[PDB]
Amino acid sequence: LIVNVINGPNLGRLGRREPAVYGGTTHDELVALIEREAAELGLKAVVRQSDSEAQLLDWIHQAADAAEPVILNAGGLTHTSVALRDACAELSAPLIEVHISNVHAREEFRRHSYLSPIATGVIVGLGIQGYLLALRYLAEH
Amino acid sequence: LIVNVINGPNLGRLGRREPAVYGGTTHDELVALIEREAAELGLKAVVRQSDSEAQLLDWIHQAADAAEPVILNAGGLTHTSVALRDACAELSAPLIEVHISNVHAREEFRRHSYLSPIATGVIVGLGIQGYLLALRYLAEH
Amino acid sequence: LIVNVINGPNLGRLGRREPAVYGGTTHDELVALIEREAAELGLKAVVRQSDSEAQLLDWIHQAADAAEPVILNAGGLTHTSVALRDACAELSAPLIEVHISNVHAREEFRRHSYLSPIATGVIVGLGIQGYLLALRYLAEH
Amino acid sequence: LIVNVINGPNLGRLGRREPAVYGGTTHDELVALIEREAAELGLKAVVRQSDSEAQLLDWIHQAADAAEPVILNAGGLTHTSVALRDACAELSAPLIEVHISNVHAREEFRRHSYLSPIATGVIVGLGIQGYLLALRYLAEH
Amino acid sequence: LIVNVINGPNLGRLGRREPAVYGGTTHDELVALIEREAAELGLKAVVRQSDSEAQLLDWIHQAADAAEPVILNAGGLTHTSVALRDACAELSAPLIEVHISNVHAREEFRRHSYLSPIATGVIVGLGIQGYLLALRYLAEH
Amino acid sequence: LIVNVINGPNLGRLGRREPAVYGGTTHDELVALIEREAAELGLKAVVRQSDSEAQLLDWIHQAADAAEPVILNAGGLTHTSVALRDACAELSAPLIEVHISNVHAREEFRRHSYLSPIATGVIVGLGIQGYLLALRYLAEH
Amino acid sequence: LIVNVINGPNLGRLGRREPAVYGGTTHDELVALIEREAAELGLKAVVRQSDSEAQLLDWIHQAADAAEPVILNAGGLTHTSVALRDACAELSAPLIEVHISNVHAREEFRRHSYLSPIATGVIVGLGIQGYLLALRYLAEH
Amino acid sequence: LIVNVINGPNLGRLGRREPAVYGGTTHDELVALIEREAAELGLKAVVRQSDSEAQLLDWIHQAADAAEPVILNAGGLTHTSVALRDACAELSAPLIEVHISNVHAREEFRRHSYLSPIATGVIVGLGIQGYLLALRYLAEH
Amino acid sequence: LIVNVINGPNLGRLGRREPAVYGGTTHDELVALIEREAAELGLKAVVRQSDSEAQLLDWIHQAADAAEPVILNAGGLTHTSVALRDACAELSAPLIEVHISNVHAREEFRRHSYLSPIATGVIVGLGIQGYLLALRYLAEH
Amino acid sequence: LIVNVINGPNLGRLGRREPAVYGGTTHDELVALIEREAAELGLKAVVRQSDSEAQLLDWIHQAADAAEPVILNAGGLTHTSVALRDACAELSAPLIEVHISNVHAREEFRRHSYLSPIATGVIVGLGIQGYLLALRYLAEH
Amino acid sequence: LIVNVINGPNLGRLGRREPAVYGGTTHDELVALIEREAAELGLKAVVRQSDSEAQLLDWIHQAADAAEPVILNAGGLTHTSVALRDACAELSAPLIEVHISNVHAREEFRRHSYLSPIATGVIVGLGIQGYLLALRYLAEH
Amino acid sequence: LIVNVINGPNLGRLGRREPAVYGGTTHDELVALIEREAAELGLKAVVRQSDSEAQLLDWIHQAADAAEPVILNAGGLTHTSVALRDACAELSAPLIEVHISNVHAREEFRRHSYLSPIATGVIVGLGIQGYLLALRYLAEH
Ligand SMILES: O=C(c1ccccc1)c1cccc(C2=C[C@@](O)(C(=O)O)C[C@@H](O)[C@@H]2O)c1
Ligand SMILES: O=C(c1ccccc1)c1cccc(C2=C[C@@](O)(C(=O)O)C[C@@H](O)[C@@H]2O)c1
Ligand SMILES: O=C(c1ccccc1)c1cccc(C2=C[C@@](O)(C(=O)O)C[C@@H](O)[C@@H]2O)c1
Ligand SMILES: O=C(c1ccccc1)c1cccc(C2=C[C@@](O)(C(=O)O)C[C@@H](O)[C@@H]2O)c1
Ligand SMILES: O=C(c1ccccc1)c1cccc(C2=C[C@@](O)(C(=O)O)C[C@@H](O)[C@@H]2O)c1
Ligand SMILES: O=C(c1ccccc1)c1cccc(C2=C[C@@](O)(C(=O)O)C[C@@H](O)[C@@H]2O)c1
Ligand SMILES: O=C(c1ccccc1)c1cccc(C2=C[C@@](O)(C(=O)O)C[C@@H](O)[C@@H]2O)c1
Ligand SMILES: O=C(c1ccccc1)c1cccc(C2=C[C@@](O)(C(=O)O)C[C@@H](O)[C@@H]2O)c1
Ligand SMILES: O=C(c1ccccc1)c1cccc(C2=C[C@@](O)(C(=O)O)C[C@@H](O)[C@@H]2O)c1
Ligand SMILES: O=C(c1ccccc1)c1cccc(C2=C[C@@](O)(C(=O)O)C[C@@H](O)[C@@H]2O)c1
Ligand SMILES: O=C(c1ccccc1)c1cccc(C2=C[C@@](O)(C(=O)O)C[C@@H](O)[C@@H]2O)c1
Ligand SMILES: O=C(c1ccccc1)c1cccc(C2=C[C@@](O)(C(=O)O)C[C@@H](O)[C@@H]2O)c1
Repeated sequence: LIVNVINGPNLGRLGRREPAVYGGTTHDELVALIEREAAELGLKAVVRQSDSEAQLLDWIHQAADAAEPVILNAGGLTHTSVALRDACAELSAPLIEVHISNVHAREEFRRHSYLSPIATGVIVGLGIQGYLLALRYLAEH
Repeated sequence: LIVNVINGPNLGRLGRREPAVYGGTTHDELVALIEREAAELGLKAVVRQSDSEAQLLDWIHQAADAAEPVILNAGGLTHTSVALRDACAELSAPLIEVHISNVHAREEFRRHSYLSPIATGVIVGLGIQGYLLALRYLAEH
Repeated sequence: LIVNVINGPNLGRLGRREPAVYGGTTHDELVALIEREAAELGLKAVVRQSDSEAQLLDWIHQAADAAEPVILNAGGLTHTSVALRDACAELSAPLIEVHISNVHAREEFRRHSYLSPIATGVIVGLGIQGYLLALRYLAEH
Repeated sequence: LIVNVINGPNLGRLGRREPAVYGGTTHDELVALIEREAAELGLKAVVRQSDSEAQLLDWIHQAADAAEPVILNAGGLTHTSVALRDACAELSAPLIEVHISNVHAREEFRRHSYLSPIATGVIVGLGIQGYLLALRYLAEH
Repeated sequence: LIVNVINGPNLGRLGRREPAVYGGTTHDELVALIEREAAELGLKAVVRQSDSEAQLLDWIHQAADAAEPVILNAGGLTHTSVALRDACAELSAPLIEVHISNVHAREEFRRHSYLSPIATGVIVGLGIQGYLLALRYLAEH
Repeated sequence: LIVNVINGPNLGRLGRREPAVYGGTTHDELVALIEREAAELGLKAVVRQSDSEAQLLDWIHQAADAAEPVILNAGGLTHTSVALRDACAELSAPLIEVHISNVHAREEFRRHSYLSPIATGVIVGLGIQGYLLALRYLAEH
Repeated sequence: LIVNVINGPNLGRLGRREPAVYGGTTHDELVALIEREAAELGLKAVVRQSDSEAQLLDWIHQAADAAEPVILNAGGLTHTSVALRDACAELSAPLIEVHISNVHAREEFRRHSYLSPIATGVIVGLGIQGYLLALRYLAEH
Repeated sequence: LIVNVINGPNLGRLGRREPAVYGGTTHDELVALIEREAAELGLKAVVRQSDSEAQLLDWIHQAADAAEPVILNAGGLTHTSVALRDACAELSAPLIEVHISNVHAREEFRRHSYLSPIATGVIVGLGIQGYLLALRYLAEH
Repeated sequence: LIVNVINGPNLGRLGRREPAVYGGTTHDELVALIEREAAELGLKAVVRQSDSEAQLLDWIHQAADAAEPVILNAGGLTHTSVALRDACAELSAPLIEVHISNVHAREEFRRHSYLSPIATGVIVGLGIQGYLLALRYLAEH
Repeated sequence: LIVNVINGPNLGRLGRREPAVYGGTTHDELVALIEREAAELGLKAVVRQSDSEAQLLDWIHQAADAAEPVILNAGGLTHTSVALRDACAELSAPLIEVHISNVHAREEFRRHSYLSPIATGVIVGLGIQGYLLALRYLAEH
Repeated sequence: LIVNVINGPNLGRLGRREPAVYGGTTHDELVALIEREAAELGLKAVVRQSDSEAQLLDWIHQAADAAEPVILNAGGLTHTSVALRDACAELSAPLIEVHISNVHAREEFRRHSYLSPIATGVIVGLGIQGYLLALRYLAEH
Repeated sequence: LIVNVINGPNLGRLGRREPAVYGGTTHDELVALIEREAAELGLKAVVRQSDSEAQLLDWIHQAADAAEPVILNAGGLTHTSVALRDACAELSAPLIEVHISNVHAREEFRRHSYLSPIATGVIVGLGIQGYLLALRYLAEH
């Protein structure tokens, strides 16, 4: 049983340079945390990241064809992309929206999300652990 | 530590209506799962519901005093009450807002929350499990 | 059959202050008028008023359980309470929204109603007689 | 002892189409149903329908001129016409706005009425019986 | 079968603007062009124009009753009339909204339309040919 | 040297109600005052009234054709009719929006005009005399 | 009987750049024009211009003290100054708002006036002749 | 000469957290401070607080029945409660709304008050003293 | 201690007009009443009024150099001036906003103030005693 | 000769998911279909699809360079890309905006398009035939 | 060639408070620097500052008669004055808008400018040197 | 010092069309100009362009890692991309925003920037030379 964890724009740079606001864990450390929780829960996590929206669409397309669940942090594209939402509307397995930071306590534009109205649910502001809590939801389907 | 699980108005009527949106689990059955799960997490859950504001604020006053964390599902009051936001403002230990349903997939009015801005984080649309996923978060702050 | 007539905040003060707007009948005389009209229609009208939200939710709960009709005039809460709206969402029998003043003739905030969209119907500004017309609609289903 | 009942655009076609919205009754069937109830109340009821605004304003002037109460379902014009409002603001006797369907639970544009702030009162969503209920209000004024 | 082409207020005046917007063909030319083209697709086109909404409702009501397709250019009514839309909604064959100008390059008020949501489709900005294309669409039912 | 004075809906009933806002002059009196004034300015006025949009459409269409100027008091169609604006937009000769009451000092809805932006100029709040002040402007031009 | 005619900021510089929009007439010429015209109406116009809001309010104070009428073209202040509105609100004789150009067919912001709800009437888009028309209104009271 | 000092939700906890924005003073210190000034000014001060909208409404009812004036700091309910407002509207002696914090310097939502438009006057951001400054006002009616 | 009392545009007219709104006290009498109270509270009050924004700024700059407190009634400029706002933001000593009238019971636009979010606090609607209440607060810093 | 057909995000997966909207033809089959119709019109269609914004931009550049007309269905990019619109504005030959679904009959955000204001025309909701009607318009203009 | 540098309100207090974004130079030294660079650029720069709106518009008038160009930091009046905006619209020579601080990273109300839409361009956030870079643009014409 | 000059989508087409809202110069020439100018300043300019959001993010990433400043003209992305802004918030050297045309004199949507709130400063409407003024500022640090 495969779960896709896809991260969009700028999340390769986690831990790097600044914040504070996202944690000091790096993308590589997070990939490794996700795989460890995955195994504990008896699932295979496939974790990916890109700064390219097209690449992101391809990734969601394969999840849709594979009937596979998706934990998604679209990053910036969350509040901006209809193309990405239109792709997610094709998933028939669950979709969990994830935000590292509590997006409801920041700039007002971070409060809109094309993803929320079609996701199974959303997790916001629980640190990197949010990913791990999502996985565990998926583990109970 | 102790953790207070506070349920807002109507939530006493759980799983008698619209099993599709709010679950088939009754309120008692919920007290059950949360308590057990908190035991497994090595915490002690105190799980209470009320149809009344004063009551709610009072319970939140106590958690403040005790410097204990709160999982809050405030029901309809999530969307209307500054009194409750202000009581939750006192808390020095983490606050986690929960909603069984995906509020972003429903009436527009349900997408404004007074708590999201001052909560540590927010779990929406993952059903009943959302309470337990809040617990696991708290188990390591 | 039983027909609940539920009056929300301040409506107990019915009679003192500003007739013209909400007419010269006291609350006690209103109860009398209602039960009378109901009797001549074939119904038993239980008539109740409360300044307390929790109280009003409880009575809706009871009506919901019992599957009886409800005629509601929530006063202030019409414009502000989501908790109350949801409690009425439980009801499987008709729910008539009633206001004595024409709320469309007055301040802007009185023109918004959280109950209107889930009501079977709405009667506004036809004085205390607005209640009696609701009874009559119910007598014929 | 005369009451006027005026239906606007499209109400010629009382279904014809649809169900829980609008009648299963026809316009003729309504005219006669009104006159029955009217007669029963000791009132001559004058029921008229037009798809012409111009023609509706003219009926309204005559009611204005004779100081007779008016029951008005302006259909689409409710939400749109200032001219129809201006004509009605001339009525010295009572004006009751009736909508068959519950307009507050439909598209957003239906939730506005140029008539409501100047009507005596407003009945919404009680079906065809809403005309009859407006008749006995006037029976008492 | 038969196609109804319906033209609203001011469309009689086609040919007194010149220039961009509406073009130099006139309404008589238009009926001839539409009639030739249609019988060349093997349909018969009944093309009608009126400055009066009540007249336009009537002709819709007819199509509703006879179950014919309507190609509609509502002129200024497009932006203002709940009445027209409600009439159009009754139609059971295709309904195609047509605008000669690009209503999207013009005044903001012209950007809005009560017809679009309930139509099969909308052709805009393609000049006169727009009518002819909508016929061709109708040629494949 | 013809001037067209066109009076939209409800203006046929001037005189009786609200003489402190529209004057206590009837329409028949307004006709005489205008004619007598255009006479003395050496113009000929044609003063027409109608409650029908289609009828007004026609009268505007006619001045468009005769290149004759229009003083228009569209009454309630001022705030609602694009069809009306679009017909006036065809005039080559001057067009003057007239309003007897100070619309800016009244309901919010009365403050928007579809005519002002395409008009030569606009007179508001100067009573019946605003009609005659518009004649004087056109005489000087 | 003295009429006051106050011109706000930039109007000192009429004549140079435009018309249409503003005059080809200079402020000096306009003073003479008004003066000649008032004289053959039986009025003495006093005509003043100033870029200083202080200066302008002092003049409005003078006419409030003398109970004299005021024709006002306030320039940019028309859309911005509460201080100018409030000075004018003290006036017991009429106040006519005059704009040379049609403020309704230019930038959105020019369509809003702090002065209009408190004027007797407004005259817009009749060029300089707007001044003389206003005096004529005053001649009749 | 009795003056009622009524405090709303959470205000019982004054002085224990964020002492920089609300009192450094406790609720008891505040009752002491007020009765001292009440006495000093020749009044009686009755100071009650509550977390319950219903209890508060009850007290406004009492003052209203006794034509005693009210100083209200409704806290959270200031922004949310139409109920509370409607009860206050009933008072015949002065209503002075008080806030300890400067509500105009904080979250946007704190800048709406249902009480303000019905109050005699409002004191804000002057600390605990504001109550005492309100008393002196009442001592002069 | 010097306390500066600054009154803005149109304040030179207090007590000739709207005596229910702003009171029957003249500005001279207001000066003498403020000064008097100043002595009672052991301070000097320098009270000045100007219709001129520049003059008002120059005064506020001076209070800032001198590091003296300000009780400001800016009249009109309260809702419109960023210049004034920016001058008051330089005050190192307290700043109290005073309005005579209750600005929240009046026009919509009298609810906005550039001052309030930078004032120490605000007193509204308490009539002339409002300046004196501000004085007393200042007598404790 | 050369007409360009460009399809945006996700339209590679055409025919596959919601046939009732979108249709049952795959992309490959659309290409064939459009090349066929173009040949009968004496045209040559080049039909291209791509999830990448920059790729789509590159293609628009090429037709601008080549003065070729463009028929563009951008999917999600329709409502979000200024970049795409700006590319399209460079074009000198006609631009035709096509949407297979009626975009006015779904979520609100699908009702805004950055392309419509700069397009020659727009066809929406006429299924896959929209591409073909767009071709024929181009063959005639 | 001559160049006009015009500082509006509060700008005579440069260098007092604070650091950013104003930041450190007094207006005296500011004048000295500008004239320096200007000479180096081989220009003649006249640097004037005023708190008076009226005074400001005077200088703008002079510059327009001279056909000199203008660097303008209007301070508060950028956000509020249509008068200032209208006087700048007669400059035949270029008009550069300068802000010392970044208006976009500050309060919402600082983000609107009556000036921007009619300026040649706009320099923001680059501190005191922004004046300096604006000279350079003018240097190159 | 290295300074990165980053151009967004379509800027490759610079100077080829709509000269000069943007173009006289081409993109190649601009690189020439930026470089010569930079060298004369003792700076090294690296100038780069892309129509790809991801490709622009990547170059922003390289500037953050190298603590080099960025001059950015983001094209259409300026108004729409949160990914780009979030990437620019990592930067530790100055970020200057540059637009060739006056964005505030054009379509309403171009008056919005995700980049401005976080940029050191913004230069708009000074044509190509704005890049050169941004170089000069940086040379000052
Ligand atoms: O803004 C940065 C940044 C981080 C470190 C240093 C400098 C800037 C950044 C990077 C990646 C993702 C995200 C983002 C991540 C989120 O999706 C999240 O909270 O998980 C919220 C979303 O709105 C935002 O674009 C932000
Ligand atoms: O509206 C009902 C209802 C219940 C049973 C049958 C029919 C309606 C209801 C009841 C309790 C809580 C809640 C609510 C619970 C939520 O907090 C949630 O999804 O957990 C979302 C919140 O918006 C809502 O008031 C809703
Ligand atoms: O506001 C008063 C009041 C009483 C006495 C004197 C002055 C005002 C009051 C009291 C009870 C119910 C209600 C109300 C009742 C209504 O539901 C109604 O019309 O029945 C309309 C609703 O908007 C309002 O809150 C108002
Ligand atoms: O939509 C139709 C229709 C129904 C069957 C056949 C053809 C059209 C229709 C007709 C008359 C009135 C009305 C309408 C009537 C209402 O005034 C009403 O509820 O009575 C609400 C109002 O918003 C709507 O325009 C609708
Ligand atoms: O404004 C005129 C006019 C006519 C003849 C000469 C000069 C102007 C006019 C006439 C008919 C329809 C229309 C109109 C036609 C449209 O339906 C259309 O684009 O076909 C769009 C709509 O917004 C407008 O009312 C305009
Ligand atoms: O609303 C009435 C009415 C008349 C008498 C008694 C009661 C109401 C009415 C009648 C004719 C024209 C008008 C109107 C007249 C105006 O055009 C005008 O002031 O001339 C302003 C316009 O907004 C309104 O439709 C109103
Ligand atoms: O903006 C200019 C200008 C003049 C010549 C060349 C370029 C600009 C200007 C000057 C005087 C008065 C006025 C003004 C005068 C008006 O009051 C008017 O139309 O009378 C309308 C009002 O919105 C505007 O501020 C504008
Ligand atoms: O939010 C708190 C709090 C207390 C302690 C620690 C942290 C927050 C709180 C408590 C009582 C009243 C109030 C409030 C009281 C106010 O009425 C006031 O300033 O007096 C303004 C109003 O907007 C707010 O709800 C706030
Ligand atoms: O409009 C007059 C007036 C004066 C004397 C007689 C009649 C009217 C006026 C004068 C000074 C201040 C103010 C004003 C005073 C306020 O500052 C206030 O309520 O004190 C509110 C503010 O919005 C308004 O501009 C009004
Ligand atoms: O949203 C989906 C989807 C389809 C089936 C199943 C799940 C999602 C999707 C896919 C491709 C294009 C398009 C779209 C295509 C349209 O351009 C169109 O109607 O052609 C309208 C436009 O707003 C939308 O983005 C949507
Ligand atoms: O607000 C002050 C101040 C000075 C000291 C202490 C506190 C505030 C101030 C002074 C001069 C100009 C300016 C201003 C000038 C600006 O144009 C600018 O950035 O140059 C931005 C503009 O919005 C603001 O009004 C502000
Ligand atoms: O629209 C075109 C175009 C290109 C070539 C020929 C004709 C038009 C275009 C191209 C590049 C950048 C830009 C743009 C450039 C700006 O960033 C700018 O002025 O620097 C303003 C911004 O809003 C717009 O996206 C526009």
